[PDB]
Amino acid sequence: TARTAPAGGEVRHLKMYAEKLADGQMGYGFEKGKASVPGPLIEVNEGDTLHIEFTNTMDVRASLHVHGLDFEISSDGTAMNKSDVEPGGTRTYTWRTHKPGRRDDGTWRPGSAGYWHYHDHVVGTEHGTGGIRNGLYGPVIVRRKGDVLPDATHTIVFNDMTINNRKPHTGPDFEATVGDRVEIVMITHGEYYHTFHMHGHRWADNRTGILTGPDDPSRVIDNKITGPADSFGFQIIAGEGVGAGAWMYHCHVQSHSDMGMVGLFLVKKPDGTIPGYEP
Amino acid sequence: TARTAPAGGEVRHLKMYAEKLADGQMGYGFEKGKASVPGPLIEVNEGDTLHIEFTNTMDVRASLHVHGLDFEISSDGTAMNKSDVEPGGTRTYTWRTHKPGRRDDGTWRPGSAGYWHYHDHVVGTEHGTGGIRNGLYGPVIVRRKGDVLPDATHTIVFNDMTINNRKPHTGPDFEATVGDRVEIVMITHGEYYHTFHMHGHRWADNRTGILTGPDDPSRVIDNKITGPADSFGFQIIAGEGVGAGAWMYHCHVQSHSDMGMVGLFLVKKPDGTIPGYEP
Amino acid sequence: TARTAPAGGEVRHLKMYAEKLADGQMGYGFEKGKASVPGPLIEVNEGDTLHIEFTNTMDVRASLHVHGLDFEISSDGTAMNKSDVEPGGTRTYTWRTHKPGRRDDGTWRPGSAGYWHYHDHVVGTEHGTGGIRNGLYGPVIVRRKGDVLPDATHTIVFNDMTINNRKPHTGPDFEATVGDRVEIVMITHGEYYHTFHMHGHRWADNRTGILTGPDDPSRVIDNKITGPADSFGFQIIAGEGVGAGAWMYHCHVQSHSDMGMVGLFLVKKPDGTIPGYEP
Ligand SMILES: [Cu+2]
Ligand SMILES: [Cu+2]
Ligand SMILES: [Cu+2]
Ligand SMILES: [Cu+2]
Ligand SMILES: [Cu+2]
Ligand SMILES: [Cu+2]
Ligand SMILES: [Cu+2]
Ligand SMILES: [Cu+2]
Ligand SMILES: [Cu+2]
Ligand SMILES: [Cu+2]
Ligand SMILES: [Cu+2]
Ligand SMILES: [Cu+2]
Ligand SMILES: [O]
Ligand SMILES: [O]
Ligand SMILES: [O]
Repeated sequence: TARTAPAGGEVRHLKMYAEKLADGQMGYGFEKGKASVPGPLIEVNEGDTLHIEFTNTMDVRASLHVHGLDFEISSDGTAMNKSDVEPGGTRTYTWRTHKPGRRDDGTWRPGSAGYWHYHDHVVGTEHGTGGIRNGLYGPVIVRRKGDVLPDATHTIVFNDMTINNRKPHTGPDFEATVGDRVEIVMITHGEYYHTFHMHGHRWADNRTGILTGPDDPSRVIDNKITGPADSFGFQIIAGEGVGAGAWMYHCHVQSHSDMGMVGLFLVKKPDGTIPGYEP
Repeated sequence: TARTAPAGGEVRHLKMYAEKLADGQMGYGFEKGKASVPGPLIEVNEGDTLHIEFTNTMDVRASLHVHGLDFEISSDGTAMNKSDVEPGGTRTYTWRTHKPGRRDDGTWRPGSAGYWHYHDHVVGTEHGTGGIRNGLYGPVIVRRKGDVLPDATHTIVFNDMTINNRKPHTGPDFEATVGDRVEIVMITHGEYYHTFHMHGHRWADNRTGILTGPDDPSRVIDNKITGPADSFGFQIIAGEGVGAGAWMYHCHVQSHSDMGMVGLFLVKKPDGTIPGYEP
Repeated sequence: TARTAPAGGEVRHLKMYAEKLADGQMGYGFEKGKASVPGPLIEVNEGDTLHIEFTNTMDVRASLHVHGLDFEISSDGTAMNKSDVEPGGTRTYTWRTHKPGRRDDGTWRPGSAGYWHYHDHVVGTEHGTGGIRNGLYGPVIVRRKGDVLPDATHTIVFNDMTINNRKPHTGPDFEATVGDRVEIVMITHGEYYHTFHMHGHRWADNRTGILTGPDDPSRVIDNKITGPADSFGFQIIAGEGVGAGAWMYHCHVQSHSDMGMVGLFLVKKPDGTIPGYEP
């Protein structure tokens, strides 16, 4: 009954922009004037190739750098390799992915599938400390053939003392209906360690956050320590075994949650009601 | 020979209290005047339901909030849900648990088993920063049918710069005899990251701390980074392959151990002696 | 065709020294006057016993303490057990290791294989805060029968705000040719949490950094949070699917990389050239 990922690989083309935003932040977008923080999700299947035509519309040098995926040195997007982009410039980055498989020597090649991310490597400092602070980051998902696909995917980025660069105590909030298969991509950036926590839900601490069967010994968790550039993801069944509610998620570092690193996973009945909860 | 957990689920009733202590701290107990920090261990089998008649005996609002287990929103113990308890009041919290199994859609449902914990979510702040600092935390274990049961279970909580809210350099110490199966439940709370370390012993970094057989690829470790609200647990054979001794456990963050986050795992010969140890 | 580890255990002997260095650092060596920071790599097979004749050539007390391996209390290298070594002194430390297997009771005993380390436990403080800060640390590898052996092993230690006690922005750098099987042993020490990252390469988050086959659910990563005394290790195929290049590795905690916790993994073509780069 559950929707499943197909095999790659297709060659895919895509435009991407970096824009400085009116409030001082910086964001990526698939369309000029539609930059967001986090940047848009890129999802591919193992084997796919992605050619990203990237345009830097800003007054400063900027780049696109990615985790996990196969790229040649000319596409790591760092200053050292002159792989970043001049103001007003355009460059085509190529990301590639591969399936797992046996090497000639008999060992097993891992394969690209997982929850990754992309970000700037050049604004502010040669490690993109400025870019990253301002919002130049976004999620990437590489699916393995056979992976369980969600109804929806949300991205939660712990960037310094903010969630998704939002002001303290301003979410983001997410909504689902009891029974929705919800996917979270959880990314951390900046200076601090954090512990991501979801009330009422839990996942497996492995590649997919799901257990394929009774033989997987991965810890089942609802809390997880994370540091800069760490990424993981998982799927849950909204309100499974617990019912509808305004379920908090937050960083569990005590002063962080006290100072606003909090949001709500709003799980609704088919009638839209949530027990407790107003606003 | 090794005793294993049975199947649930029974419906179990329990009473619990929150008390302010003479010394300014706060603790939970199963009986009034027998509060402890950490609180008493709650251990159940997958499928069990637990109804906790909880009384807040303090002058401030307080709550019980649990990780991992199934509870409806009315039992999350947060202020927002009006799920906490007035001074002098009594509420019944329900914790449910479930076995893993196949969902209608063919996917695999995780199951409650693991090393979890409970704590206050309301004293001092809406995240229980005061509650937690003062001592309102305790361990929870949910067993899977077939899990290996220990001789004893000890709880070690790294709460800010303390172990079990104790003064620097005052343990706690634990005693065992060479050959004893010892379970540790290891929980972290507060502001800081820590690294838990035990001399002379090691465990698997998975759900149970134990490898089922030769196919489990989990790292075997004796050191592990933890943050606020992380919980894990494991079993070791006291002095297995290493003999009797005063084996330290400590946080390995250098200034933390220097400033007192240290205790002793006292493994004795059957005669009661420990090589190279006092007093 | 991939070279694999044999079964132990042989009884092995080894001399090791602690020396104060001209610039005020402290290091271990296998030979007096050839001390290094990190200390030299110790590699054994499961079942091997290692007798280390350790001489302290400094004016302060010092010891050798190891993680993970089997040692009796008389070889834990701590002051409390009078297991450290007086100035000019010599002591023989014994490290044993064991294969995994079935216990009498039917459970599975874990086995020593993994990425470990050794360090001083006595210089500066009873926890070796001075020793460790000055450079008294080195790696240990214990192989399981059948483990894949690399072309080379490099040791990367994040010690406080340094890599291998080096000056900010001075590497170390490592060189390989596309296709070389490169093993990293990654160790962390001191006060700080860190986040290890390699551009262009990835590994499995398990014991060996390698997936055995398609049944292993371990997250494949290129980024990893670590704390004091954490050790892990992995194997990668240099430039696998990405080609030649000056691939950065660094701590990804933004101020850390900015302030110099950066190195280069120089993957060369057979001709010696690196696209980039250049000297
Ligand atoms: Cu980088
Ligand atoms: Cu945080
Ligand atoms: Cu919670
Ligand atoms: Cu990065
Ligand atoms: Cu909470
Ligand atoms: Cu600590
Ligand atoms: Cu140790
Ligand atoms: Cu909590
Ligand atoms: Cu120690
Ligand atoms: Cu760092
Ligand atoms: Cu990177
Ligand atoms: Cu240590
Ligand atoms: O990066
Ligand atoms: O929580
Ligand atoms: O240690």
